[PDB]
Amino acid sequence: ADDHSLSILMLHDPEARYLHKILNLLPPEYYVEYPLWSNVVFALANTSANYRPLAEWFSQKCPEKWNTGGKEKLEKLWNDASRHTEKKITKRSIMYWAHKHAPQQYKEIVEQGYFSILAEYVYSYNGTLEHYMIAKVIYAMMGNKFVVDVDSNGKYVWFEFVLPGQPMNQGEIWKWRKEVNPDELHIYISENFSRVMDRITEHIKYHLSQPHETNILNYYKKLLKAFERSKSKIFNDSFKKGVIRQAEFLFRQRSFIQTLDTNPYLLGVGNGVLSIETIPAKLINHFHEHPIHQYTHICYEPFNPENPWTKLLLNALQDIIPELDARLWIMFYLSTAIFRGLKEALMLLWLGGGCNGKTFLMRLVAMVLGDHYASKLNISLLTSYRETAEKPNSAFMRLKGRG
Amino acid sequence: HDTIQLTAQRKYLAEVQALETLLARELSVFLTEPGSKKTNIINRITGKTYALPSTELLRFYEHLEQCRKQGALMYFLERQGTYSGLMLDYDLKLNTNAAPSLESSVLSRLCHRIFVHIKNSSVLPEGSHKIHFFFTLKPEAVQGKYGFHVLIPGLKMAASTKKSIIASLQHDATVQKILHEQGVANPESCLDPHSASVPSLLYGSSKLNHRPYQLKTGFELVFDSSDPDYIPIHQIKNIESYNLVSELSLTNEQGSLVRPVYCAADPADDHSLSILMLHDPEARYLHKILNLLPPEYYVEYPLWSNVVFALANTSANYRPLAEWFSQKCPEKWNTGGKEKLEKLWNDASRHTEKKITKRSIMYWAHKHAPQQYKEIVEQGYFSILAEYVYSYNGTLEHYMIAKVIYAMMGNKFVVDVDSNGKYVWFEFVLPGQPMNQGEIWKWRKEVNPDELHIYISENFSRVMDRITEHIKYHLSQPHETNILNYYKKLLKAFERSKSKIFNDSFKKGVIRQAEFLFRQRSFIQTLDTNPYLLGVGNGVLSIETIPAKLINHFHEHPIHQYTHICYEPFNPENPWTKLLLNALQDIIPELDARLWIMFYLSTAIFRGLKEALMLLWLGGGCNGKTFLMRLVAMVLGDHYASKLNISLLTSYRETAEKPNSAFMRLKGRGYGYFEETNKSEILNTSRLKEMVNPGDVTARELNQKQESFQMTATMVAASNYNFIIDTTDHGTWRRLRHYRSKVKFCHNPDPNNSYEKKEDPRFIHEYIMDPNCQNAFFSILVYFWEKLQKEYNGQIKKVFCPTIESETEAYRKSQDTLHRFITERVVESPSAETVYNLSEVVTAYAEWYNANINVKRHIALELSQELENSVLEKYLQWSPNKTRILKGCRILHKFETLQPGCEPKNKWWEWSPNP
Amino acid sequence: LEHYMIAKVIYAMMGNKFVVDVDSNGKYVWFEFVLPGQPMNQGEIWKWRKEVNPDELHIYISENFSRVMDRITEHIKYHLSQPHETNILNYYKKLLKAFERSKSKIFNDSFKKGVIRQAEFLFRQRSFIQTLDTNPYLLGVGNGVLSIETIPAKLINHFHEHPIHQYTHICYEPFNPENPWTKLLLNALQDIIPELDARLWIMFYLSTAIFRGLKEALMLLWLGGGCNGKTFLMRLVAMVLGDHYASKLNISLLTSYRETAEKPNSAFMRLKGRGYGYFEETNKSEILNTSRLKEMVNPGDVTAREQESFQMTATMVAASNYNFIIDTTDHGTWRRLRHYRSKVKFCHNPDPNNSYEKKEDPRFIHEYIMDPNCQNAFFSILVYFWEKLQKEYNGQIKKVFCPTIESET
DNA sequence: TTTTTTTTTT
Ligand SMILES: Nc1ncnc2c1ncn2[C@@H]1O[C@H](COP(=O)(O)OP(=O)(O)NP(=O)(O)O)[C@@H](O)[C@H]1O
Ligand SMILES: Nc1ncnc2c1ncn2[C@@H]1O[C@H](COP(=O)(O)OP(=O)(O)NP(=O)(O)O)[C@@H](O)[C@H]1O
Ligand SMILES: Nc1ncnc2c1ncn2[C@@H]1O[C@H](COP(=O)(O)OP(=O)(O)NP(=O)(O)O)[C@@H](O)[C@H]1O
Ligand SMILES: [Mg+2]
Repeated sequence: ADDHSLSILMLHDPEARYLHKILNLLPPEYYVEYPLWSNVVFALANTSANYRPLAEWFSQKCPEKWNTGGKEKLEKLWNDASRHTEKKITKRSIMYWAHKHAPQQYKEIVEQGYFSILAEYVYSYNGTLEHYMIAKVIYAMMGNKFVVDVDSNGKYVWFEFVLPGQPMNQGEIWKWRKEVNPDELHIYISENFSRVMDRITEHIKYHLSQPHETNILNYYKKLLKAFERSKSKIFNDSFKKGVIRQAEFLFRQRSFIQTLDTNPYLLGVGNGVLSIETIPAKLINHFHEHPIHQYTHICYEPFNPENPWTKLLLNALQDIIPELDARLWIMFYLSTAIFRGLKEALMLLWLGGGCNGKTFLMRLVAMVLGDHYASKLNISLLTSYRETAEKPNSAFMRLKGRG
Repeated sequence: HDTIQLTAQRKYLAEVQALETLLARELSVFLTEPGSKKTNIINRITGKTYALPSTELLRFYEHLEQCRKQGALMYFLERQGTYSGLMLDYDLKLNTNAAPSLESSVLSRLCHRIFVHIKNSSVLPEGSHKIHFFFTLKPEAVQGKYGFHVLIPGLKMAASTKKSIIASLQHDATVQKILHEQGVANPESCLDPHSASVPSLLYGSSKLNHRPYQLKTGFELVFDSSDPDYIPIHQIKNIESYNLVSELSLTNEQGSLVRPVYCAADPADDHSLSILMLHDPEARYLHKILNLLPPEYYVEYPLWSNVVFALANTSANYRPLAEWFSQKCPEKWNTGGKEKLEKLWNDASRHTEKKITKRSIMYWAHKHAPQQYKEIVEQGYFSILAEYVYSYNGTLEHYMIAKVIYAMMGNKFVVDVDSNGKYVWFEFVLPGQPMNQGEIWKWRKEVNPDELHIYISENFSRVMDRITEHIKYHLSQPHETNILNYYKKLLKAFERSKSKIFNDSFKKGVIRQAEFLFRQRSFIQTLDTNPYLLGVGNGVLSIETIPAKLINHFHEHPIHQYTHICYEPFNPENPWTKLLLNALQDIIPELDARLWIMFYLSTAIFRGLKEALMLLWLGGGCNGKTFLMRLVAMVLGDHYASKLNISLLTSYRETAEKPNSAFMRLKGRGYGYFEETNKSEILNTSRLKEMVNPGDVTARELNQKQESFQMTATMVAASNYNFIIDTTDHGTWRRLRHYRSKVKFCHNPDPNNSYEKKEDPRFIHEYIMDPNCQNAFFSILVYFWEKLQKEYNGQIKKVFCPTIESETEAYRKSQDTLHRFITERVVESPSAETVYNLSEVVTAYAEWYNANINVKRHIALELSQELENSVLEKYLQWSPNKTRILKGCRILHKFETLQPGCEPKNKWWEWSPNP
Repeated sequence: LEHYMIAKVIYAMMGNKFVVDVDSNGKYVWFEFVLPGQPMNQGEIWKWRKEVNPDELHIYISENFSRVMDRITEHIKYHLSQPHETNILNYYKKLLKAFERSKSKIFNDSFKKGVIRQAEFLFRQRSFIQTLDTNPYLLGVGNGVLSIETIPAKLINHFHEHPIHQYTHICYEPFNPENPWTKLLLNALQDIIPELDARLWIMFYLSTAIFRGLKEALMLLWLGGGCNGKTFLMRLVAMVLGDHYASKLNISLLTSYRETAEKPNSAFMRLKGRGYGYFEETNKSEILNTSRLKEMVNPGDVTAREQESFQMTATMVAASNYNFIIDTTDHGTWRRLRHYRSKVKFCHNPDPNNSYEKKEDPRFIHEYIMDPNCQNAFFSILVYFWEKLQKEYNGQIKKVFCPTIESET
């Protein structure tokens, strides 16, 4: 049975079966090249601890590499997956890669999965659908696009990953935006989920047309009547509200809010997210699993001295600060505003007679960092005595999360 | 399993309901308590005992026969008194599975020999009489074992004669051979010796979880005084039409055909456990569960004591279960176990330190035997849902589902009312489930029990499916048309009510009703009260004993707060441990000062009362002040440690009403520190003595009312300037300690200065965020706490440290003028006693202050009260006139010249274990 | 069946165990009398507990009323099986069908909520809250209720109808002079006060802390001569009386000048309905204010709040190391003050040559004041002293003869 | 809703 452990996992975990169907769609480079294979192994390990048979089967797609140290490679990669706390990818990346490399096969496979789940639920309860059933199907449909977690107020808060094309505010692409009410989920329950019910109706009508025993035909007719009665409830406001309220328990992800925007080396920009972990800095215009919510409206571009605006800004900086060493130190100090982590205990005091460009540069830095990362501070916060004992102080609260 | 059959029959059989109504309403006039002599009929299904006269006995027989006519199952035993009919019970063991037919010829031969025995062993009434015989046979042979009964209602005998006949029959070779030739392989022991006096089963009744016997045929024996030799036996016919309940009753007096032959005449402890089982389903479930435990739990004293304590804590009346469990080993029980059980039960009624309940027993049973535990508990779930399904015709409601859910997961969720008056759910986080980092093996707070929401729709649906399968199976069984119609209606109603568990409002109602069942009084009150238990990232750490133990298994300690730091045993060879020890060596040069500081900071682990000391740090900057204190706060976490605002210690408090959440940040904190102060800072002495003392303080929290809590935090303060303490109170100064920095970290240190060191940014930028260094420092703190406990009995006041005491004395002397006077002029000279009055000493102080410090107009009473505020209380006795007099000291009054009268070698953390 | 019928039957079944009344906020509040053998907090037995939601009533609706429902069903089935005319049989069949339709509603959350909401009118008892804990001769304890209205004091361990809600966790026991904790406390108390007449006067004054009504209101100026370690006995009195009956007060209340016409004062809201109040640990040698004494020492309703007014019932003790300054000649103030100076200290490293310095023992403060046995022994001592005062001097502390107190005052 | 905030006090 050790050789059949993959099938043992298949019979017990529907998600493992769905992944196995999905993994066959990946092009050959994802098991031939070491980086892609390692990424797939890491994603499988992070998704579930018992998904090792799937990784072993996938690594056997190239037996020559598997025999030449692949087994030990798989073993130490599996160990590092528990060891490595930085390689945070899951089944979402695998699904995205499969969808990118084969849209039609991925679409038909996942639609077959949806239909199987809904058909099982319909048959089990004679077509009387309820909130939890549609909640389960909707979680199957979008388990990797919405995440809900309990905030500090004890209120469930919905988050959505923004993809290109969908309506959005400017600059919130490739990030987890916060939804007061899951609008897209409400639209999806009535628009897209209704077509699966059409497939169920087609299946029932096809079985009715099929010649069967009179008892079987009567049972199918009663099932069709019940399903038609229960079909229109997905357009009801109260029913959808109950469905989404029940779906909050399935979309729940523990410690999602705790890890949101905690990495100081990742900076959200207008055209994606900017990673300054290693030089040169890289812009992420593609799918990623970094939990980043806050952002600035500025679109990042590589530094170019020949840009007319760059020339104008450099000339202005030269005009404002004559001395070269002073100019370099000021630019170095202001550049640390990009990083949101612990840094040197320094403060800069700038004195001037007036009308000498002080507020221009200081405010330009805050304008380019945006409100989520930069803020003006009240002078009374620095030259006045502290409030007595305990009183609320929103001026001091502005200091949280800002660089 | 008989419970399901009993409930079903009481539902769909109207005759069973009529019989029960008779037994509870009309025959209720003849109730008898157990053990009464009047008892003649017993219903052991309910355990009740009865005494019915002849007419009421006939009525009862009629109603059972009507119930027997419909194939109902019951268990009624007639109490055979001193004089009743003879009974013979045989349990047959066979060579093969072939059933011995017990042919009427063989039965006739056996009856002939039995009559020979009874006639030769007892006297018979004169004349001619007829004796009726009947034979009930077992339905099947199991593993070659069989049985049959020979009941003789007509032969009214005494117990002694019946027992003698049974013994003779057992020892008779003729009857043994007769049985052997039919197929009985154990004729010598088939007949039960106690058959004379055991209660007789009324026909149609069957033993608990046993199938009823089948009546094969009846025989009648005719004997005459004038013809005592020939023994004719006639087979009884028309046996299907008689009221067999009456005709097979041994004690019956008014039988239709049975006529009495007036021939010769001559413990509650076991019932208590059955009574407890019947009156409490949980006791029955525990009795089923306790059998799964391995023999160690009743042989070894610790495990047996733990089981006894858990049973006693679960319920006060669960003693019979403990007594039965202890009887698993007769040798150990007989050799003093009774007295041990008495003492342990008394202690459980007394003690309150071993807090274990049925949760631990369930966990042990699941660990040792998972499949059997699962089967038993799932059978319990199905049984519990069965009564609710049957009694209300499938219309399930919120309260029914809440009861089943509590029975299913009662040992994992607890709900209690907080201060706000709102019900708050708690869950015990077992491994292998989604959970935040470090909250494993602890009670976590949930706004909404989403796990219960998932559980209702995912696991309870399986019990629903089992109920549906049971209903379908009963439908497929051949039954009366009325029974089939009733089951069809029940199935329709249940199917209508089956999908309610997926509805949002229904689940909300079920959980709202379940809050009443899961409620546990005083759970929040006892939460996190124990100071010797500290929650950690990989379990819970127990510092109750030396060495400390890490609990990675099931426990019932009510612990909620925790720190994310994972505990590991102290190891000096760990690179992070070496790095931290070298950093400590660098931060504090003096060995005794370093030891005292580490011992003081080790007390931050303990969240109880302590020696009421506060540490004051002095340093110019860049000397590790923030690093060490913040490292302690980081390793202790937010729940146990917090930075404090300095205004909370240097200002007049807000009105009690005014919440003051900053003050509420001191609740439950083992450590608190203020990292920032002003150049010119006067600490408020009233605040200081209010916060360092072991005692109660009160303040309000946001969305809560007035509340008082003990003050149990280790207080540390750091600044660039000396604090100002405007008092000479000896009680205030004994609470304070002061230390001044020596080593300074800088980018370019002077090699000629041992107090200048090269700084390393990593200490505060990286070596305070790596979890490895955090947990190494936590291990160091635990080791130092253990060292303090084992060397100074936990009293920080007895730690020898010349540097700290000298610097504190200097700090006090720099502000306390009268302390300067006493230290420099008032010498404790036993050779210069020179008893002084308090006014003389006050004059001396005035002269000294005017001449040496500053000219000032003094007040005698104030000065006297202030030298009552000093160390002079050691000598200030009472004069015969009750005036304060100084004794045993010499005063240097005015300008008087004064008159007479270790380095660590290799491991500084293991320095001097011998002092 | 509808909500009001089940509410009526539930009142008939449990009308003598639950009482509901409207509080000052306009909300109906349920109260339950706690009998032995039911889940409860430690010490709430034989008293009324405040219930935000009647959990026990909710359980009782679905757990015990179902038996009455079953009796009704049995009656209906018995009549149905009885030989009757076809019309009566049809009527009983219809009645049984309707009852079975209505039988399962008692397990519904909304139905039970409506039943309890309708029951709030039947269980209503006017002016029940206003009479709670008004009797000063009844004191709620951990093992029942203590009554001091008669000599000797009597403990109640059976059913009673006194409206008592508040209590102290101290369990009452008869004063046994040979008990180890009683002996230890008696020896320490003898050590604290050397003078016998002063000791008896102090204990008789302190025993009045149990009684929660009006009394002579004489302030005691206990000057802790020698820095005795005053916290022990004074905090022990408040510990045995508990927070519901004893209050900690700040010395700033007596030294600060009278407030402005609108400024809120934090002390009087925590002072109401108490039997004991204490001031401790002076170090600034604060000057006391005469209007602040008049604000409380004279019997009558106090007016400053945070406006609200009420009567004064707390037994007051002022503990000082360094003498207060009373800047008045008013005989009306001096006649209400009493002064005593101690002569003994218990501290670390005392001189063996004098009895007035004794070896300290930190375990006293660290465990013994937290030890329940010490607390209940001290409570028994207080009860005995109150009984002795009542039976000897009729409870008036004015007429207690004590030369030491008079001379030192 | 209901509380906290604000108001009010320092
Ligand atoms: N590089 C530059 N060349 C020319 N004009 C400039 C330049 N930078 C800023 N200015 C202008 O100089 C003026 C002063 O700028 P501003 O930053 O507002 O002054 P400031 O130094 O902060 N003075 P003040 O706040 O009044 O004490 C504005 O009109 C700017 O547009
Ligand atoms: N053991 C050490 N070895 C080397 N460098 C250290 C060590 N401990 C601390 N540091 C350095 O000390 C510097 C300042 O320490 P820090 O504790 O933040 O200053 P501080 O003494 O609190 N001064 P201040 O902030 O003014 O209160 C850090 O940036 C580290 O580089
Ligand atoms: N009767 C006694 N016998 C022996 N030791 C005692 C006695 N009474 C008190 N002590 C000890 O004397 C010390 C005084 O404790 P405490 O009552 O807190 O003093 P204090 O000066 O009133 N304190 P505080 O108001 O907090 O500054 C403690 O160590 C007590 O344990
Ligand atoms: Mg610092």
